[PDB]
Amino acid sequence: MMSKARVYTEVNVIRPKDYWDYESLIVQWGEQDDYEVVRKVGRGKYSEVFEGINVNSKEKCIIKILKPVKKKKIRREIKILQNLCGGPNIVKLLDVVRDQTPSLIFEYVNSTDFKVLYPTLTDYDIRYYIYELLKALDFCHSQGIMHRDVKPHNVMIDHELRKLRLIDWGLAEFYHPGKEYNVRVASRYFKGPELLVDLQDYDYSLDMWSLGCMFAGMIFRKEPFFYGHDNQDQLVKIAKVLGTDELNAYLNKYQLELDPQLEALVGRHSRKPWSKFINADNQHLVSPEAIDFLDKLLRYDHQDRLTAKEAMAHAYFAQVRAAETS
Repeated sequence: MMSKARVYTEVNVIRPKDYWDYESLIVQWGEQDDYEVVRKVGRGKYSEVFEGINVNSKEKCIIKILKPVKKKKIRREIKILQNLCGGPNIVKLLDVVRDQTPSLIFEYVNSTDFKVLYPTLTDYDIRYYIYELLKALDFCHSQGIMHRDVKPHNVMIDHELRKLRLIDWGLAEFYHPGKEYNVRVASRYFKGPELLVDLQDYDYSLDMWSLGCMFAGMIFRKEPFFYGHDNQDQLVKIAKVLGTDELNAYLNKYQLELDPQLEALVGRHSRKPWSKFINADNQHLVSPEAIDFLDKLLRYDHQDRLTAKEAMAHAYFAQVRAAETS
């Protein structure tokens, strides 16, 4: 029996085919002359990022110049950005222009890099920003979409405005129950066990593992938390913490077999309690509720992880939920 999402299972079934059939998307291009590059903001594997301006309004934007890319892949990101445009803490696609090739125009966000920000984040900042990120995840999941590349680099945080935006939807996909996906998604350190053991019928829960990796890195001040030197080593790094008994049960449940070369690397390991990662430098960020929350994200079995909605309801976010009401 194929694995299926515990939540939002049927969202794309009841949608018109036009909603998820991104491959048939007719892109309505603007014109490049409407937007102008000001300063380079960053480099990427698929694109170059620039801080730019709308010439016909002096309005500042982010310009993402997509490098070489297939027609199918460009339409997937554009269609998904359009489908999600307006949701909480989702980056907003303003326009799509081209010379060929393309170029995506987004709203501007004055982001601070996580390598500078996270070491200064307080216990409350972490609870606050993770909660904001969960808003984004619950929304895109409820719209039948998995992000599949959750990581600090794709979470833009304006620390003075205390805004958060989930960006780079280039690896996102539509969730269709029963579908086998590519496991070569996400970024190494944030890859869920499903991608490392070749479980292809995964779902939204993949994003919750990635979140857990981010979360562990923040509260334990350990970046990245799971530091594998390749995809096989990535599993080993996880097994040395979660332990191999839980790994074996998970493989058994989904009738998975590790190839012998990977099996030799994984070996045998006892579970390392989350408390073993507490030290003098990070102790102010760790509490019984933070550990319980993290422990419910970082499970081998994707079905056993908290959903975005369940995560928002966790006691770790009690103060943030109450402080938000007003």
